[PDB]
Amino acid sequence: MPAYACQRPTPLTHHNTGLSEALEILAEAAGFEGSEGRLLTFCRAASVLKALPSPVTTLSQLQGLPHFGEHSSRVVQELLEHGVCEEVERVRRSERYQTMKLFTQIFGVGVKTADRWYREGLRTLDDLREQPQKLTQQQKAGLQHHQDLSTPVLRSDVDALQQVVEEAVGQALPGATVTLTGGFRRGKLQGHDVDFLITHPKEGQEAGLLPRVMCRLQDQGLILYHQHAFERSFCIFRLPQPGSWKAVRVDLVVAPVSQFPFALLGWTGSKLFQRELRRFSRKEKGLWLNSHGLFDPEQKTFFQAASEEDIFRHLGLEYLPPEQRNA
DNA sequence: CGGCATACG
DNA sequence: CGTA
DNA sequence: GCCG
Ligand SMILES: O=c1ccn([C@H]2C[C@H](O)[C@@H](COP(=O)(O)NP(=O)(O)OP(=O)(O)O)O2)c(=O)[nH]1
Ligand SMILES: [Mn+2]
Ligand SMILES: [Mn+2]
Ligand code: NA
Repeated sequence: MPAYACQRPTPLTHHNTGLSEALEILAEAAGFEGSEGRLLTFCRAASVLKALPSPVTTLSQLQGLPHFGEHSSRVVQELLEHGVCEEVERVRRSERYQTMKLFTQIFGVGVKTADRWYREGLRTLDDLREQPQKLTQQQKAGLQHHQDLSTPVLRSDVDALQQVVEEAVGQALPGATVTLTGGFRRGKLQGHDVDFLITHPKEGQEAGLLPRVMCRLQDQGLILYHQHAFERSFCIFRLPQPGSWKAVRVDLVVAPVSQFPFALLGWTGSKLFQRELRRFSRKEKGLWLNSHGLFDPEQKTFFQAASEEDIFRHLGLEYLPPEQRNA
C-alpha cells in the first residue's frame, strides 16, 4: 500500500464502507475544530481502507498500512469487536458536531462563520432566518434554497442540465465545449451539485466567455442566484421537475485549451485525491501542480500537457481513470 | 519536529 | 471571508 | 494524527 492516495486506485464502491465512514466522521469533527492535520490523517486512513481489495476482519490486517497509528487503529478495533466506536458515537450526538454540520452545509457559510454563530448561541436554521440583516447575499440564497440544495442531484438530472448550458455556451461562443467534471465524471450516481468545464479549441477564444454565458442563462430565467471579468461561477439553477422545478447548485469554470487537462484533472477530484496529487508532486517530484499547470521551479518552465495521461506520466504515476480517483 | 494543496470570487 |  |  503506497502512502499517497494518487499512487493507488480507489473505486467508488468498496469493501470497508462502515470503517471508512466512521473515520470520516472523526475527520469532519477535526475540521470543525480547526485541526486540518488530524482531518487529513483521518481522511487518508479512510481512503486506505477504500483502496483495499477485501474487508478488514482482524486488527492484524492494519499492520504496516500507511496512516494507521494508535488512534485510527483503535477506532477500527472497536468497530470490529462491538460494531460501534464510542468516540464516533459521542461525536455523532454532540450538539457541537450537529450544529457545525448544519451550518457548514449552508452555501455561503464556512467553518469560521459556523463556529462564530455557534459561539453566539445560534443552533437552528430558523435562528439564522430570525436575524437576516447579518447574512451576506450569498448566505441568504443558501438559506432560502437550503432544502432543495439538501436533495441529491441525480445523474438522470445532469443530461437535461448540460443541454441548457451547451445552448447558452454555443450562443456565447460557437465552437466552445462543455465537459461534465466533478463527482459525476468519477461515476457517482448522485451529487451535491453539477460541475462543468468549458473551453474552446482555439487558444485565447475563451477569454471573456463566462460573463457571456452567465448573461445568457440569466436571460433564459434559469439562474436563481449567481455572484454577478471571471472564470469560475458558483450558481443556483432552476431545474425542471414534474409540474414544478427545484433549485440545484451548478459550478461553471472556463479554461484555455492549453490548461484544459490540468483543469479537468483538478475539477474531476476527488478533493482528497487532488490534495494528495499536489502534495506528491511538490514533495516527491519537486514540481508545483494546480488547475492551471505544472511548474518546474528549477527550470522556471511549465509542462505542456495534452491529456490527463500526459500529467500522470510527467509525475511518474501510473494512470488512473476518473472512476479510480475516489480517494 | 514540520508539514499538511492551491487556487479564484 | 466565501467558493472549487 | 500520522510519515518521514
Ligand atoms: O476544496 C476543494 C474542493 C473541490 N476541489 C475539486 C475536486 C472536486 O472533486 C471538484 C468538484 O468539487 P465539488 O465540491 O463539486 N465535489 P464533487 O463533485 O467531487 O462531489 P459532490 O459535488 O457530489 O459533493 O473540485 C478541490 O480541488 N478542492
Ligand atoms: Mn460536484
Ligand atoms: Mn462543485
Ligand atoms: Na458552506
